[PDB]
Amino acid sequence: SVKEGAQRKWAALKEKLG
Repeated sequence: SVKEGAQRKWAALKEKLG
């Protein structure tokens, strides 16, 4: 469960940094 949530955050930040 914790892994799933973190995933959404990971990609989120990744997108921010072009």
